[PDB]
Amino acid sequence: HHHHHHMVHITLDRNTANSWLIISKDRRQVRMGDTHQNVSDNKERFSNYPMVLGAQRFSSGKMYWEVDVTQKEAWDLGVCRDSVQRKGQFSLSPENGFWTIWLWQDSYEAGTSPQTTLHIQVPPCQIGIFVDYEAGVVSFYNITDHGSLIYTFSECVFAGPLRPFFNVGFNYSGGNAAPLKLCPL
Ligand SMILES: Nc1ccc(S(=O)(=O)Nc2ccccn2)cc1
Repeated sequence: HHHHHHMVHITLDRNTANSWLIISKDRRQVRMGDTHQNVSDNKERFSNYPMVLGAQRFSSGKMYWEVDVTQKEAWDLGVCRDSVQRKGQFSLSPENGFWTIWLWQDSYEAGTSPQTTLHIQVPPCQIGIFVDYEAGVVSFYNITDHGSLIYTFSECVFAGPLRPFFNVGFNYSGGNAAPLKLCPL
């Protein structure tokens, strides 16, 4: 892929974060805290899951960014509609406004309904995410394996502005404390 030149500087939006997340001063890293982080509740915060949005909103053009997932056992990454549900239980699916992949229990899957098995030979330490708004495309790349394609959502019906989407995952096991980090350009 030659998508690197549509690189965008993504930062995390504290106001959208689940109340147990800790976002770094530079707004480029997020991790699960071991407790509530002493913030007020608001209607933007994801209540049920350890999720947070990027601050950037996209309604046109081509955008690319990279996320470091080193040593995590579980995570979700991609984009979502600005208007996705924040409270209660929900599925990650395009019907609900999400275009995502994830790691869970030693398998990688795309957030279709139902979910799609991914075939990754080299476990990724960094994931590249490409959005073409006009084409209706969201693609995922394995930066650890020379940028190899992981998955393409096509014929996407975005139906509104898009935001970068992150889930650091729970840490029931004590093996998933590591952060998600936005990688430098
Ligand atoms: N409906 C639902 C259930 C659990 C979760 S999760 O935050 O545990 N993260 C994930 C990620 C991939 C697979 C399972 N859980 C998110 C949404």
